[PDB]
Amino acid sequence: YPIINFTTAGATVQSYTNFIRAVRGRLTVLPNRCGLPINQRFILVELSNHAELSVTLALDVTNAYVVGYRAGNSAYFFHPDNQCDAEAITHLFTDVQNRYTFAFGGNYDRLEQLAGNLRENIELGNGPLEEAISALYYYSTGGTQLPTLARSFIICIQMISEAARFQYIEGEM
Repeated sequence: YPIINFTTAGATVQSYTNFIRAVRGRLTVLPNRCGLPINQRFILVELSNHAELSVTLALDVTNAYVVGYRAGNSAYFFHPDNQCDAEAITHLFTDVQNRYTFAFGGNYDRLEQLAGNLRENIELGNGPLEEAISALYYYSTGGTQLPTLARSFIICIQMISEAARFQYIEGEM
């Protein structure tokens, strides 16, 4: 799948905007989602920060949302909504050693609930994203608690998935 890169290190409004434009350009918003061959159903977004840590998010081209991610030798996936997506996600990060699928989904309502007290009005920005990237990475080694992971997913989704969707829709007036 096509890979799009972005780093928070030395990030500017211009680098962030070109990044979102690249994602928007690979989208094909549709009502349903089994209507596309698995070979062109996803877009990979590799994020890296100041500590040089890197994680790769898997975005669904039909809605722009995150279905899962990779951090080193481990991959995590939100609970799939149906069978197309279930078997579809088995085609992501096939060379990774460890694979795990959460019992919960990646929708805002679930994430907000999991974020519990930890986050009441999540702050967005280059700084929060920098920290979110580290949280997602360390989750694979036991240094990230669930509420923190949830908060981090929300930051990535709002700053990437949602930003791309918004621009796509405003594009078609």
